[PDB]
Amino acid sequence: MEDLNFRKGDAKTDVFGSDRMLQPSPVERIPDGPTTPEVAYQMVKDETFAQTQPRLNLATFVTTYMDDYATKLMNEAININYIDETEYPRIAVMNGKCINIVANLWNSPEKDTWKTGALAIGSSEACMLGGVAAWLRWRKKRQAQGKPFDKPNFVISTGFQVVWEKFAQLWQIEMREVPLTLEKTTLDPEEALKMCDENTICVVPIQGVTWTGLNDDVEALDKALDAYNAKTGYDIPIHVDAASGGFILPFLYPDTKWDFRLKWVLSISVSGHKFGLVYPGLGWVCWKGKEYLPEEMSFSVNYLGANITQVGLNFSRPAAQILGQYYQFIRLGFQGYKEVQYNSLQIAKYIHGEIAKMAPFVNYSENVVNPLFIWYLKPEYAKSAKWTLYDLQDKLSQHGWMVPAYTLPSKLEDYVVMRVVVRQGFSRDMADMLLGDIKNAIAELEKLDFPTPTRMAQE
Amino acid sequence: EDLNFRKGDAKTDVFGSDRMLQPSPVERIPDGPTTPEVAYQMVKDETFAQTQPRLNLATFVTTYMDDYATKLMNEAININYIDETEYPRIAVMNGKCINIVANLWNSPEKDTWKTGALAIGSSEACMLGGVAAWLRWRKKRQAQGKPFDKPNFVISTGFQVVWEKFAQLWQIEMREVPLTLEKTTLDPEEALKMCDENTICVVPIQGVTWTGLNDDVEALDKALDAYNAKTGYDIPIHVDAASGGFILPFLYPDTKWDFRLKWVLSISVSGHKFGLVYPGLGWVCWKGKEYLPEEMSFSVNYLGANITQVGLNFSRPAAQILGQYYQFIRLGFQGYKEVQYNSLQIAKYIHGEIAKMAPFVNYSENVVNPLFIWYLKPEYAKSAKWTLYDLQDKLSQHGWMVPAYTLPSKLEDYVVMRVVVRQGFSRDMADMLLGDIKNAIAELEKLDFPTPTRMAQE
Amino acid sequence: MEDLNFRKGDAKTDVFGSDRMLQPSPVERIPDGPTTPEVAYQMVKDETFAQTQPRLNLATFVTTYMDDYATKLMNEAININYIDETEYPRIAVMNGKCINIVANLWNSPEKDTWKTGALAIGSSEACMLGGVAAWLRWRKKRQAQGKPFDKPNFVISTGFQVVWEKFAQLWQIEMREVPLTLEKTTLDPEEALKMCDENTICVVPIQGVTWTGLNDDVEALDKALDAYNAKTGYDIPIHVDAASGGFILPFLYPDTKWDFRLKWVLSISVSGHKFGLVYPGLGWVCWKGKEYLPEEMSFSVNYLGANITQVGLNFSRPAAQILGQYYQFIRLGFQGYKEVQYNSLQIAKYIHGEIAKMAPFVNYSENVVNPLFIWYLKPEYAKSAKWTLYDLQDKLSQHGWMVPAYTLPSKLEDYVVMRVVVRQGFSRDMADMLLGDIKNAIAELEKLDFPTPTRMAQE
Amino acid sequence: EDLNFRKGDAKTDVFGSDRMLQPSPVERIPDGPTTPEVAYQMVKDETFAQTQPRLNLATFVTTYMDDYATKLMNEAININYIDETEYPRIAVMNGKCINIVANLWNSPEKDTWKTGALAIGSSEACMLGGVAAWLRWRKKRQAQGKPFDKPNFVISTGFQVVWEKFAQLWQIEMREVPLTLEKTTLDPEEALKMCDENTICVVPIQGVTWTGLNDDVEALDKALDAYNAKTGYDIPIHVDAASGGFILPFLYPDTKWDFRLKWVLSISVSGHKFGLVYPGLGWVCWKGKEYLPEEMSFSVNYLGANITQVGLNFSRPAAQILGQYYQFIRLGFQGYKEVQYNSLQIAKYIHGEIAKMAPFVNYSENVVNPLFIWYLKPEYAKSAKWTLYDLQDKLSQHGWMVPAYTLPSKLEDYVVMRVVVRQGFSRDMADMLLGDIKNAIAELEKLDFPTPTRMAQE
Ligand SMILES: *Cc1c(COP(=O)(O)O)cnc(C)c1O
Ligand SMILES: *Cc1c(COP(=O)(O)O)cnc(C)c1O
Ligand SMILES: *Cc1c(COP(=O)(O)O)cnc(C)c1O
Ligand SMILES: *Cc1c(COP(=O)(O)O)cnc(C)c1O
Repeated sequence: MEDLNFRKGDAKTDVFGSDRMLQPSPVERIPDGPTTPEVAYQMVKDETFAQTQPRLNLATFVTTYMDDYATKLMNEAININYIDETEYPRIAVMNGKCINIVANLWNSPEKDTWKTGALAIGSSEACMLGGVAAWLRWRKKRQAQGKPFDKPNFVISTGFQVVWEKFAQLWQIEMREVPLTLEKTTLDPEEALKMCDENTICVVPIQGVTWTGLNDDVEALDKALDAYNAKTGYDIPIHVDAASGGFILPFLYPDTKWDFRLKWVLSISVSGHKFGLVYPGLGWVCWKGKEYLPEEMSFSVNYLGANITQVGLNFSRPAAQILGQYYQFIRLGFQGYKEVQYNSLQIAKYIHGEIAKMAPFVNYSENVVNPLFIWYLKPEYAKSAKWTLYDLQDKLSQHGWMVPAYTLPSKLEDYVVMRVVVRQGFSRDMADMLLGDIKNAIAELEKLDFPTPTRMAQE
Repeated sequence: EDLNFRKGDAKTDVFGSDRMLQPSPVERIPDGPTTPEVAYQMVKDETFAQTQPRLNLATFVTTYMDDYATKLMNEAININYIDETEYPRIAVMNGKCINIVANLWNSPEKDTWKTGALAIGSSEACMLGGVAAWLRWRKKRQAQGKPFDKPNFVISTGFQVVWEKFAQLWQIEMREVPLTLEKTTLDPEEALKMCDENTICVVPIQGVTWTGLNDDVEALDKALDAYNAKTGYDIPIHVDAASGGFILPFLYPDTKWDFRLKWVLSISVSGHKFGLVYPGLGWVCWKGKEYLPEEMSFSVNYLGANITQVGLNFSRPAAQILGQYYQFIRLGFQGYKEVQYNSLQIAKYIHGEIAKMAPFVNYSENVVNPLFIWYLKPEYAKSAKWTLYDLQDKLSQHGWMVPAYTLPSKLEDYVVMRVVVRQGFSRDMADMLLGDIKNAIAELEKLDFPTPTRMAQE
Repeated sequence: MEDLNFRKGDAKTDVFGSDRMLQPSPVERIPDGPTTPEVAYQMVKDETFAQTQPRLNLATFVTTYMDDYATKLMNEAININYIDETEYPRIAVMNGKCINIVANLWNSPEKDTWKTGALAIGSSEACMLGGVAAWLRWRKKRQAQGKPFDKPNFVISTGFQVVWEKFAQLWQIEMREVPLTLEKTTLDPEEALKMCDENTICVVPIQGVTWTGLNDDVEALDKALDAYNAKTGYDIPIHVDAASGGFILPFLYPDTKWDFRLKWVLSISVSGHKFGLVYPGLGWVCWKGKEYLPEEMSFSVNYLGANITQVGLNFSRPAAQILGQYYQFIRLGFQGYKEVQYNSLQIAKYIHGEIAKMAPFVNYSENVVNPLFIWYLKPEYAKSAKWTLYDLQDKLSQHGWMVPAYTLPSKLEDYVVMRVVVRQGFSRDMADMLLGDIKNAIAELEKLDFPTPTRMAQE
Repeated sequence: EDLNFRKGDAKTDVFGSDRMLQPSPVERIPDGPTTPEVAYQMVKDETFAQTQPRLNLATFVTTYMDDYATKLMNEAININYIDETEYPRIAVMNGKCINIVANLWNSPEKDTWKTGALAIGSSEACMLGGVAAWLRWRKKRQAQGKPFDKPNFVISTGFQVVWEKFAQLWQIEMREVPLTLEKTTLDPEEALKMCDENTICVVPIQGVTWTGLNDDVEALDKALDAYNAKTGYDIPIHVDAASGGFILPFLYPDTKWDFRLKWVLSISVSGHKFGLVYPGLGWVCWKGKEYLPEEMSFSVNYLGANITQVGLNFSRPAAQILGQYYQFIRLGFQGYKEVQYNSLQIAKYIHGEIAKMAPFVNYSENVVNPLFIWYLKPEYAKSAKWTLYDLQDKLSQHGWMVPAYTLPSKLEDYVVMRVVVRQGFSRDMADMLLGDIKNAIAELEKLDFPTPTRMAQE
C-alpha cells in the first residue's frame, strides 16, 4: 500500500509531507517544473502571515473592510477588464454614473448629463491627471501670449503626499513647497501666493493632509487667488487634492465651501479606496467642466448613449472597484455614507480625547475634521523620558498593531508624532483595545533605566 | 401582514420592493440606503447584458485562473500593496517576481534584487520605460551642451494606444513607421530614417495587437548599433513585449529579443495577458541599475531585499502579486510552456480552419503568438453583399466578441478580424466558434442587397 | 428615502454606521438587548485580530493546520456530542477503532479486539486518568498487603508539564521531582529510584519534554525499575507521558523500545492534537491490558437510552476530533504519518543547525529527536551582550511570531532558553522567514549601547 | 485508459477504486495513504446510520446555532485556548464570559474579574466545585485538630453520573437521598439526616436529568443555616445547575437559588446545554475568591485582566468561548429570555398534548425547564401489551431518539420517557413528534401478545 510518489506531488501527497515543502521558495528564477495547486497555494499564502493584519494597520487610509455583499460582487468581477468598454459597455456606463455622482457630490455646475471626470487606480493617477491638465492649460495660455512655457512650477504645502513629488519628477515640473509652522499648521494662502508667478500652473490645497489630518482652507485660497489673478492676469487655478476629505466633507461638512462651488477650483481628485469605502484600486478625478480638460489629453466615446471620457495613465485594469463604488452609493446613499463617516470621525475624536488624558501625550490639534489625528510627547515629559514614540510604535507592533511614528515636514521636523487613522471596520471596541495596549506600553517603557537608541539619537 | 415589506425590512423580497420599481441613480447619490440584497442585485443585474469574459475574443487579458489562484487573490482583496512597511512579505514577493521576470528575459544584472518595477499593466510599465529613456537622453544632451526640449521616439504605426497616451501626457513627439505588405512589422532602416539627435528610444513590439506579429528586435539592435556608432546619438531600445514577454521565453528561448541584445535597456510586459494573472498586473525591467535614473526612483530595504520604488500609481491591490507568484510556483517553466503551447496550438488550429473557408485569407501564414488576423479574399469581397463587420455582429448574437477593424496606415484598406486565444479557451470552444462562423457565412450569403458597411466600402 | 432606524439595527444598518459599534463590548453584565448577527459577529471576531496568528505561534505543540477535507469533516460535526453513544453509536465504534490503532502503534500485547483505552480532551485528562489508575492499583495492592495507603507519591523529572502539578494538587498526591543537570539532561533512572519508596504509585518518564524537546530513556528506566522492584517488592510501574513523542516514535524510531514492549510500561498517554495531527481537543490514554484499568474507573449511564459505559473525566464534548483522527489514520496511513513527521523533524533539524552557526547561540542538545529544540546564549557572548533572549522574543513578536524565552527547571534555572516547535504546516520556506527575522533582530539588538531591563536583572 | 484509475490517482473516482472495496481499519493503521476524497467519504459515510442531532430528543446539549455563530466557531477550529500568552484577547474574552455568568447568578463579589473558570462541560465544572469544597473542608478540619480523611457529600438519587465519577475518582463517599412520589426532588430535611462533620457540601440540582425538575435550593439553604448554627459544621451548597443555570435567570429571576443565598458558595452550568453553544462548554463560578483554594489555582494578568488558571483540562478548543460571547452580545438578556421562553413553551405544549393521550400520565404538573417526563397510566400499563421501550423503538424507525428508562432509587419500578426541547426544535417539529407518537400508540395497541419488555416487567 506504499505510494511511491507520495513525496513528489501525486494525488495522495500531503502538502507538508512533500519534498517541495522542504525546499525554499524561488528567489531569482522560475522553478523548472510545476507543483500541485495545494502546495503552491500554501507556499504563497504562508508567506503573508508574518506581517501586519490589515484591520490592525492603523497607518493606512485605504479601506480594509467592506460588507459581505460588496465583497462577493467584487470577487465575481475579478476577471473583468474595465478598459474593454466595447465588450463591457454596462460597466463603462456604470463608471460614467459613478463619475456623475462624485462630481455632483462636489457640486459641479456642469450642465452636461455625463460629467467630465475619469476613473483612476487611486489618488496618484487622479492627481497626476489633474496636474497634467493644469500644465497643458497653462502651456496653451502662455504660448498664445507669446510667453515662455518651458519652466512650469506648482505650489503646495510641505505637507504634500509623495505622489506630488512623483509628479514633479516624472514630468520635470518644479514643486514649490510652503512650510508648516505651529502658527500655520495648514496651507496659508498669503504664503502660497509668495511662491506664485507667471510659471505657476496651479496651487494644490489638500483635504486630509496625511501628516496632520487637517484640511487646507480652500475657500481662503480661492479668495486670495482671485485678487492675485485679477492683479497679474496669470489666471492660476486650484486643483484640490481631496484624497480623504473628498468623501468626508460632502456628508459631514456640507456647508464647508471647498469644491466646484469655488470660482478657481477647476479640478478635484479623491481616493475612492480611502473614505469612498471601496477595497484598494479606486480613485476619481473630476473637472469643473469639459473646457478645463484639454483635448490634447482626452477624447470621449459613446457607449449605449453615455458619453464616457477617455483619459488615463493606466489602460487594462480590474473593473471590480467600479461595481464596489456603485454598490456603496446604492447600498448606503447619502444617509448611509453620513452615518459611516460619523462613526469613523466619532471614534477618532474618542481616541483623541483619551490620548489627551494620558500624562506623556499632547495632541497637535484640538480640531478633528477627518477620522485621523496626530499627537506627540509633552516637551517636559519627553526631556526626562527614556523612550520616544518610535519605541511605542515597536511595543504596539508586538500586539499586531501598526501605529506609525514619524517626524513632521519642514519647520516642524523636530516634532516626532504618532498617527491613528480610523476606517470603517475599526470600532469603539477596537479603539478600547488599542488604548489599553497604549497604556500598558507606556507603563513598561517608564520602567526603563537607560535611554533607548532613538531617545539617544534625539540628543 | 408586514407594513414595511415594500420599504426594505427584514422580510422584504428584493423583487417585491419599491426600490426595484425605481431606476438606478444616474446623476446623484440616492438620499438613503437600501438592503444589501437589493443593492447587490441592482449592481450585478446591470452586468448581465454584455459580453461574457470567456467569450471575449478581442481581449488579450486573462479571463481564467484556477480555483486556488482565485481563492488566494480573493483573500487578498483588502491588502494595499504600497503599505510595504506594514506588508513587507508582499514587498519582498514583489521583488522576487521582478527577479524571475528579469531572468526570464536574460538580464545580465549581477545584483540579487533586479532593477524593475510592479505596474498595473503594460500602460504604466511602458510609460515608466519611456520616461526613463527621456530622462537618460535629457541628461546626455545637457552634458553635451545640446538642446533637449524637442524629444521624439520611434515606433511602428502598429503601436498600441498607450504610446499615444505617453506622447500626449508628456508632450513627446511620436514618429511612426508605416506598415506595408512587404514590411508587415517594424522595418529597421525605415525606423532609423526617423531617428535623430532628439530620439529618446525606438520601440519594437512583441505581440503587435493589430497583427499578432513580432517586430524583429535583433534586426533593430543590429541597425541601431551601426547608426549609434556613426552618429554618437546612443539611441536605445525599449521593448514593448506586452504579450510576447511571457510567450517568447517558453516557446522561443533561442530568439534573441531581450537583454541578450546590446541596446535593449528596458522591457515591459502585461502580467495580466500571457503572464496568466487576472486584470491589474504589468512589469517593467531595466538591464541594470545604471539605466534607471536616480531622478525617478529610489530603493528601500525590506527584510534584506532591495525593492525599487518607482511607479505612476501608489495605493493599489496586492492580489495580483500573489497571483503572479502562485503561477510561477504552481506551473514553473514547464507549466508555462505547456499552457502557452496549448494556446498557440489552438490559435494555429483556428488559423488553419479559417484558411479553408472560401471567403477568407489569413494575413500571415506564420502564427508566433496565440492570435492572428484574416480578411476577405479580394475577389470574394468584391461580389459579396457583406463585410467582416457584419460577421462580427452575427457572432455577437451568440455571445462572442470577435472584432473587425481596419489595419494601421498604408494598410488601412484592409478590414481584418482578430481572434485571441487565452488560457481557458479550449479546442472544444474553438470548434463552437468555427461552427458559428460557418453558420454566419451561410446566412450572410443569402443577402440580396449590400449591408451598410458593404456600401460604405464602395 | 431616509431610514429612521438605520443606526439602531434594522435590515438596512451598516455594521460600522451603527450605534452599537460606538459602544464598548460587555465586560461585566449581559447586554439588556439583542443586536443583529452581523454586528455581533464583528464584535467578537474583531477582538481576535490583535494576537498571535496560530500558524506563527511557535510556542505551541498543538496542531494549527489540517487539510481542507479534514477541516470540512470536523466543521460538519460541530453539533455532535460524543457522549450520546446510544444516539451516535457509529462514532462510539470509531472512537474504539482509534483506540485500537493507537494501542497497536504502541505495540500493545493485549489480545482483545477492542483495546483498553480512553478518549480524552488532551494529554491533561489522559495523564490524570493514567495517574488515577496507578493510584487505585496501588491502593488496592497496599490494602491487600495490610500496609498503609494514605500517603501516595509519584516520581517525575523537574521537566514535568503542569498537568502533573494539577494531578498532585487536585488529588493531594505528593509529586517527587528529579532535577535536571547538564550531565543529566533527561530523567536519570538511578536518581529517580532514590526517590521511590513503598508509597510510590508510578514513575513518569516523558517523551517530548516541553522544556527541552528531549525524551526520557524509558528503556533505561524499565531496566532499573525491574531490578528495584525485584529487590523491594514495591512493584512500581511506569506511566509514559508521551504527549508529543507518542505520534513521533512509532513512525520515525520504530526500534526504540519505549512503549508496551517494556515490562513495566502499564499505561501511555498522548496528545492527539499535538503530533497526532488533529485540531485542538484530542488526547488518548491506553493501558497494557484490561487488568491495569481498575473497575472503579468504568461507569454506566441509562438516561440517554440503552446503556452507555465509559471511562473519563469529561462527559459531553465535541465528537469532531474523533472524525479528524480517524480521517488522518485513513488519509495518511503509516507511510503518510512517517513522511509528515519526517518533514517536521527535518525542518526542526535545519533550524537547529542554522541557529548553531550564529555567533550569539549554542544549542542545548546536539540530538533532535522531536520536531522542536531549545538554544541559549553562548555564556561568553551573553556576558558582554546588552540583550537577552527575552529581548529577542519581543523583536520577533513585532513580525507576528511567538518564539518563547523562559528559564529551564531546577538546577538549570539560571539558563534562559528559547524554543521553536515545528508543526505540520510550518515549511522550509517559513523556516527561512523565521531565520531571516532572527538574524535581523540580532543585528538590531547588537546596536544597543545600554543593557535592557532583563539583561540588567541578570546582573 | 488510465492504468492507475483504481489505485488512487488524479482521475480516480472514489467509488470506482480498490479502497472502497476494502473495510475501514479496525485494529491497525493502514500501511499507506489514500486520496483525501476517499478518506473523507470513508469517515463521513460511517456517520449516516445514526440519530440526526436535531431529532435527538434525549440530549440536553445544543444541536443548533445560527449561521454566524457557526462560521465564527469554524474559523477558530485551530485556536488552542490554553495559549493565553499567544491569544490574550480570547483569555480576556473568557474572563468576560465568566463575569457575565457570575453576574447572571447575582454574585456579590466586588472584583471586576469574577472568580470562575472555563470548563469542557458541567462534568469538569462540577468536579472543580467538588474539589474546591473538599479542600476547603480539609483545611478547616485540620485547623480544628479534627480528622479529614473520610469526606462525604450529599445529593439526590437523581444525580448525573459526574457525581459518581467524582465519588469514585477522588474516593469520596456519596450519600444519596432517594426519590419518592411524595418527594419528587431533594427534600432538605432528609438531606440533613445524612450530613455530619465529614460532609463537604450538599449538591442540589437545577434541571434534574431524570425528571426535569429543580431541587429547592432556598429551602435547602434555610435548613442548612439552622443545622450549621447548631453543629458548627458549616456545610456549604454547590449548585449543579447544568441546565437550570441558563433558564432561571431569564424566566424565573425572582426565584432565589444562586449567590443571593448565604450558603451557595459555588455554582456550575453547561454552557453547551441552555447556554446555547455547540458541544464543549461549561462554567463554574465561586461566590468569592476566598472560596477557591489557592492549592487549586493561581491567577495571571493578561492585558490587565485577572484570569484564574484552574481546570482539569489544559489544551482545548477556544471556539466555544467565541460562541458564548457571540450569544451574549447577539441575544442579550431579552434575546436569551425569548429563546428560552420558546423552548419552555414548546415543552409545556408537548406536555399538555401528552397528558391528553389515553396511555400516558405526566410525572409532574410543573414544567420549569424545557423538558419533562411521563409514564404509562398504571391501569393502562397492566393490560397493555407494550412498554415505553417499545414506543422508543417505534419512534426510532422515523429517526427520533426519545429515551425510555427507569427512574432512580425508590422509583426504579417507573419506566418513564423524556423529551428535551432545545433551541432549533419548533412547534412544527413538536407536531411531527406528536403525530408519530399517536401513530405508534395505534400500532402498538394492535399487538395480540406481550413484547419482551412487557413480559420482563411481570
Ligand atoms: C492617499 C493620498 C494620496 C495618494 O493616493 P493613492 O490613493 O494612495 O494613490 C495623495 N494625496 C493624499 C492627500 C493622500 O492621502
Ligand atoms: C496590452 C498592450 C498594451 C497596453 O497594456 P495594458 O496591460 O492594457 O495596460 C501596450 N502595448 C501592447 C503591445 C499591448 O498589447
Ligand atoms: C502537551 C503536554 C501536556 C498537556 O497536554 P494537553 O494536550 O495540553 O492537555 C502534558 N504533558 C506533556 C509532556 C505535554 O507536552
Ligand atoms: C448534563 C449534566 C451533567 C454533565 O454535564 P456535561 O455538560 O455533559 O459534562 C452533570 N449534571 C447535570 C445535572 C447535567 O444535566
